[PDB]
Amino acid sequence: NSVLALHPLSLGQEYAWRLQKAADDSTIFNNTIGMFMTGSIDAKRLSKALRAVLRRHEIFRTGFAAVGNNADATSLAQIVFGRTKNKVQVIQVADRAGAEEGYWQLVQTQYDITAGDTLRLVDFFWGKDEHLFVVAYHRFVGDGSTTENIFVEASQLYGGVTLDKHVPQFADLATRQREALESGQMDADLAYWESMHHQPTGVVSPVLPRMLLGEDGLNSPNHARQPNSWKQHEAIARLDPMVAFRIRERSRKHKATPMQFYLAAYHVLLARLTGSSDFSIGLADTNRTNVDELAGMGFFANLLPLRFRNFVPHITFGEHLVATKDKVREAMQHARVPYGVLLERLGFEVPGATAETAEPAPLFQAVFDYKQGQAESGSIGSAKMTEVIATRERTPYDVVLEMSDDPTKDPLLTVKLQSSVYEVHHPRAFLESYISILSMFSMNPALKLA
Repeated sequence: NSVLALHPLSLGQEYAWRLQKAADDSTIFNNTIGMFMTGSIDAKRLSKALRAVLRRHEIFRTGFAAVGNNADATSLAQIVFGRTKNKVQVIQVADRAGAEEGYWQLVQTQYDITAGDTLRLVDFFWGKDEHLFVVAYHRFVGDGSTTENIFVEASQLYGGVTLDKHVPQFADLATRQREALESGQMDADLAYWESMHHQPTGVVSPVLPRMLLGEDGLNSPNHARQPNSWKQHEAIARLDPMVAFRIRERSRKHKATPMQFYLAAYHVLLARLTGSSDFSIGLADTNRTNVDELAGMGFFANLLPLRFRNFVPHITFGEHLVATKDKVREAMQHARVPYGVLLERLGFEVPGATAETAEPAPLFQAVFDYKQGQAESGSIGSAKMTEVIATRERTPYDVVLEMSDDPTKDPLLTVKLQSSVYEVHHPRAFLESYISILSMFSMNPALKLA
């Protein structure tokens, strides 16, 4: 079928392509989100809805092709096809265990991105109107907001809504961002981040120490980082609803947001466990800043590398909360820079997910990713969502805290630690310490940091 247009990779796609190239096996960069739901969904109506979502958005009918014959891989470009090459499936399984098996197969799926095979949209169904609806995506075509948008579009279409004819297409938006960089309009943002991260001429960027969790412990393991293709151990917990309540109250009274409270508390725990007084945390940000960016599909998400440097343990948590609020507000004035272009400017190498190296991530080794959506805004037909299973791509970061704060549930916390550094029980030990520290500070923000 037809090729409509060709485009360069977006800035974010381009850095992601370098990560993928450096990895032994890019299957580790698959993303797979399963939503368990209970209730009637008509297969034909759902599949028609999802087919229309595929047709609407160019990025869901995009392939990614080599430029030249022996770059070898120096350029990839987006090829926008007239019609999608992705498919929708509605699959009968025996029972929930069958559905879960299908899910974990989708986690290992081989995307043929050259051919525009970039998404899986699968409704596994069993029993009395039970479902597991899975959205799986190659890195280049999606992100958490895109997954929300798919559910919401599919729900509305299923329910007979006529979506707007106007669709903000990914390449159009990505080109505007590239032009802003080329034309010098990101230069002030770049200088902000470059100055934040500048070092004395000697001195290597400090990297986060190993956290003392520990496997018990007394007397440090202090062993070499063991190459593991960025395999992560994880643990997940729901936060007590009274702790969440106190956090909302004390955040408001400090003129801060709950996100800033969670981030501040994460920083304090990292400082405690490492003994570092100067390290950075990558703050996840959607990088969607206007109506069209919010409605669009594709890979927009970014990381903002906050440096927490001149650390003072005797200030109160309340004081630290306010200072962290100001740090985030300042960062958000300079949020448009894709972190890979900063990294390149600062001279970093692309990290490799392999069996022969396990180097810390460039610039920052901790990430914080907080989102507040309502899952139920994308409920479909008469099915109600009960539970999400999420398997996002591997990343190089030593410690990652991902949270959902759906205003109609309790906050859900996920901690991921690199297996190259940490043991199988360490994510839970960190998560327990974090919940403790949230409970203590939200009870009494006058307490000192350490």
